[PDB]
Amino acid sequence: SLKKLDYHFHSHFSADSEELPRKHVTEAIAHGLEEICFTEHRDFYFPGMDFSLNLPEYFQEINQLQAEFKDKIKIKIGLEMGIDLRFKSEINQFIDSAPFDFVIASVHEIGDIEVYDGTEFYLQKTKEEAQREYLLACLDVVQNFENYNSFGHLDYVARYGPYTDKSIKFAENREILFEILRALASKEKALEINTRLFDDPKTEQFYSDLLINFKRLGGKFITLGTDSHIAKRDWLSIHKARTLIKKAGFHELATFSGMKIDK
Ligand SMILES: [Zn+2]
Ligand SMILES: [Zn+2]
Ligand SMILES: [Zn+2]
Repeated sequence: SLKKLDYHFHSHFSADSEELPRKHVTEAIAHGLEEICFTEHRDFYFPGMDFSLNLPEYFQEINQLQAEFKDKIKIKIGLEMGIDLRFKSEINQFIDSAPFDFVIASVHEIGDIEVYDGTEFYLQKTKEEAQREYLLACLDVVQNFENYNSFGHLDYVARYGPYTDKSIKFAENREILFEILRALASKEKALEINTRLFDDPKTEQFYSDLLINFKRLGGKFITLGTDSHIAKRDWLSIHKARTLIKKAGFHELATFSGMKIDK
């Protein structure tokens, strides 16, 4: 069976969450999770809003929780790193500055335009064009950046936009997704299954296709996370994602210590 875990979530150390770190831990324990990894935001030069991370306070707090809850759950100290290749040196210096257990590489902005509801990003742009641009940026990251463990939310672009149906389809993006998935597999990176939109069957379909094609292209490593910014989680969405990962033929989820996969 897949280990019960959450490898993508945010607490008050992230600029867009107010959650108490301890509440994530107690919720995790209450739902039988064996392991969790905090993955707070750092995004360099993010447009319109600071996404900085106080490393001394973050590490001190999670280290305290690790000790407090040692007998009950395994806690890892990770990072969701927004990638922009213009800032590669700053990004690598940041990752290498503290003993992170796990790093997610994510695309949150492209060309100083945030990928979010209401921004320039979706304005006078078809959904298909927004998807094309988003995935091109993801490929750019996978081809040119190495200092991470798992690739975050490939469906991020489907969270937003003026469209009534914001869903992303694998087939409409096949060529670029094959390139991304083949490169992740070749470089021994994990694919994140992100449950944020899993209450929508169209999200399940997209990730089903991602999983099947990743495996066909040599993919081995899968991480699972909620992107929850509060402790209270949608547990049905987590169950759906786990069921899907199993159906696709993956028998384990990847966990990391000091940015090295646990074996
Ligand atoms: Zn956030
Ligand atoms: Zn993200
Ligand atoms: Zn996140």
